[PDB]
Amino acid sequence: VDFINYHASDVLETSGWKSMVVSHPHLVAEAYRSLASAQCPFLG
Amino acid sequence: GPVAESWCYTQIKVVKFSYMWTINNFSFCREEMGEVIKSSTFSSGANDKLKWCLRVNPKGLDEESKDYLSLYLLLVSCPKSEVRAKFKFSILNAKGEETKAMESQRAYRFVQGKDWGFKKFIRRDFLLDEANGLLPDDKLTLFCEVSVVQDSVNISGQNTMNMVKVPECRLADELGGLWENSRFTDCCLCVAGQEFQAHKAILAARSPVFSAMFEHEMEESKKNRVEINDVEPEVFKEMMCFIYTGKAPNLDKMADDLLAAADKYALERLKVMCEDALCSNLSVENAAEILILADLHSADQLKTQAVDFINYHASDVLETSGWKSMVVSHPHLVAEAYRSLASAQCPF
Amino acid sequence: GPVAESWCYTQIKVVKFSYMWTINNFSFCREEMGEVIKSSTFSSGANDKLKWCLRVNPKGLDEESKDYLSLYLLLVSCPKSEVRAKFKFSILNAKGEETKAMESQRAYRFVQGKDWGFKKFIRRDFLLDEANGLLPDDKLTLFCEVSVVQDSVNISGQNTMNMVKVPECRLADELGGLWENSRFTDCCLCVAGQEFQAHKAILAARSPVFSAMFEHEMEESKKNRVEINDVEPEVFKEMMCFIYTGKAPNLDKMADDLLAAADKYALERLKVMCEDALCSNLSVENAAEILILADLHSADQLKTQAVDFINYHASDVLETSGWKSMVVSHPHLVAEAYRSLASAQCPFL
Repeated sequence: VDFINYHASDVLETSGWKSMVVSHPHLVAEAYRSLASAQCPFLG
Repeated sequence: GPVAESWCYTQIKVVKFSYMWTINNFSFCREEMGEVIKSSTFSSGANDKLKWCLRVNPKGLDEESKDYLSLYLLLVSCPKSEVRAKFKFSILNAKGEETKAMESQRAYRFVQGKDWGFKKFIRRDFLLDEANGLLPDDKLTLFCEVSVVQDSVNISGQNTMNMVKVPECRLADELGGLWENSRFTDCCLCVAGQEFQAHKAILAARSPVFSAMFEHEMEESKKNRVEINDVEPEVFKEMMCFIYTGKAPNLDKMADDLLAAADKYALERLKVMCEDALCSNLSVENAAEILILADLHSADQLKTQAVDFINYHASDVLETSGWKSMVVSHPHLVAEAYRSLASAQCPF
Repeated sequence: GPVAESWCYTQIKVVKFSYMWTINNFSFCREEMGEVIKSSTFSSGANDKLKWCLRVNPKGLDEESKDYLSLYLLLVSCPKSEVRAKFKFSILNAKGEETKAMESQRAYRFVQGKDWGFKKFIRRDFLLDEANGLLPDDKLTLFCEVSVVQDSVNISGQNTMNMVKVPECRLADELGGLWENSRFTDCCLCVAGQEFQAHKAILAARSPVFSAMFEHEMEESKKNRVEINDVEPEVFKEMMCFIYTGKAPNLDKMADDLLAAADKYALERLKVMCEDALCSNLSVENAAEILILADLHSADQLKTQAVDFINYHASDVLETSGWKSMVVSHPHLVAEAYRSLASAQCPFL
């Protein structure tokens, strides 16, 4: 999840990311949780 | 105050640019005397043609400003020949207020590649000491506000030529009367058993979905009666009180389902003005139920504004239980939120 | 915290290196001034090419560092031509904590094989004094912090700012389109044989005449073939378009008899607007027939303006043949024309 967070620009372009989006919702939910709750505030 | 027969309002237009600027790790200024670091080119939405930029000397520009942080405002590109402006500089502190702000009294002449500002803007040692708290986390934030003047226009308002005057438009008032007095309607609907009375042509005048249903399969056999059994009459009356009058008085009290009916009946202007109410009622504890409606009923600007709110307040939206319900109900919204957050946090 | 239109965020990214280096049994350094001990090159996860190394002099470089153990940081490999950094040095005491920190505040510019450091890093007697604890188990463990900066980038995040705009109230032109479309027409207007078409309730809303003769029980007889005999159809089209649309595009070419039609059908806004149109048409000769039309169609606001006009320009009005026709045909209007001239605006004699 940390690697996906640090390569968030490049993971989304892969077809495996699309597959785990259409298959596994809560993995994307925890990815968002570690992207937002483990960061922020980032100015505006 | 006497009323004169002739008047003339002279208006010189003024626009405003409001600006944030934020730099990290100011201790790593990386250079001595002589260095400049610029800022990105910025402009407002209107007219989106006047391009400005900033520049700062971390040590100073001259020997009289060795202990002075130097600040300037610069004009990079403009389509017009010459633009003047009055500007104001400020520094945000750690607490979020303004300190050591100063402005310039003269509307200075700007042209392509000309700078103006205060070389002696603030004392470098005054910024360096931590007692005033003007260096939060080794970061500097600047508040820049500039107002741009524009050419003069004269409306030349002539009065008392004609005592007569026309009463603008009462047609909305009579069309409102067509609903209350009901003025011999043609087709009577049926909303959950309740009977509402409506005319036939003026519904199809504005509703694309009613125009198709009224003429096909309905007018030939069942022209008087048709049943709507999906929207409650307490908001359906308010919805039908827009097609006639051109407006909706009671919007905010039941805007939660007025937008639900709006995309159901494809009323474009009603959809936008109810999107306005549901955009104005944005908060952290209902962003999930705003986004679920903006996705189920094909909202676009509301969906964009809601996800932009959630990305900025994502610290406590995740604390809400409605967010947890949205996660298990609609994964695609979570994926869209992740995509928008990745687009926002592209450099990291 | 006020709200601004445009954010801009110019960050500089710092990468930190972490490194400790221990030498066992350092007391047998075996050489006077002149000998150096370079450790192995090291790098962190920053492109895996920034290779740094540490050079130490146990005795020193020269005579000024005779009582000093020198310490120097050296760069051996870098992809970019020029890399600057700020660095930090320290030693460990007997218990392991940091001791004897000195700093170089400048971000010195490093090149392939260029050195910087503290020649007088630490007193040799101070280090070799065992009471200070700076040589635990005759071991010399160091610590180093390399802070490298690289080029800044800009984000410039314009926040969002607009309110979702509502469209204009198109209730005028959207029902004006219904005039030309004639969808679900209820009645066909007849004038001079030519056939217009309209509805019933929308016409009864605007005019008192239609809101009498649509409810005095002639729905099944008169709505189907309603007959109008007075108004000419080119006038009738525009006054009907004023009933639906609420606007009159070409009033100025036909402003005369539209006032008569407006008074015929009690369309008050049309009557006032036709008075407005004929107000700015008062030439020096035609005011007589304007006043006649105003009297026959109860246009009082235009009547007062026409009387003021004939009072002010009456030195030339009475020469024209229109005034003579007025005198012959209408005896009673000259009463009001003389009345406003008599009890206003020239009794100073």
